[PDB]
Amino acid sequence: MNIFEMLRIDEGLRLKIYKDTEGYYTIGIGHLLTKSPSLNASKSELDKAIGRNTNGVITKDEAEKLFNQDVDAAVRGILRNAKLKPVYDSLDAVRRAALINMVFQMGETGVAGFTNSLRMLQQKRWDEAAVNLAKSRWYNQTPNRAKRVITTFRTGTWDAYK
Ligand SMILES: [Cl-]
Ligand SMILES: [Cl-]
Repeated sequence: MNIFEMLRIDEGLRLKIYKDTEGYYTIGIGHLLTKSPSLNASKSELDKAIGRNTNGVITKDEAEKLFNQDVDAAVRGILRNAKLKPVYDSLDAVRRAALINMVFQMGETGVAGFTNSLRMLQQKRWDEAAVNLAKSRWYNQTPNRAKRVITTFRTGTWDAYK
């Protein structure tokens, strides 16, 4: 198991524009297009992201290409962020993947705000961090995915994904 496989399970794959859990226009493997309520605006963002007149449909390779860019972006975002970098650096390989998952979902800013949880993780207080992580909108809105990520941090294994 690795970050790509992990996120592919969490986000799924859709080749046609769809609305995510929040009602936002998305495509491929969790690639957010726009938060705007306009389908056309999303089709325009899509064409701009792909480099062609897509007409709201993309191929598998194209979806995969957006995914590679998005994962790379998340990692680089973490490394550039003063609040995240130190945590990331303190973690083992598996938990690093859990941190990347959250950033991919909520954006670096979003995650940077789980101040207390971040400190617990850095301290290696696994059980406490899992408890703190659960008291959040994130957990309440996407409980199954959140549970998978939290188990990952708590155990340091890929058990929730097997
Ligand atoms: Cl893009
Ligand atoms: Cl869920």
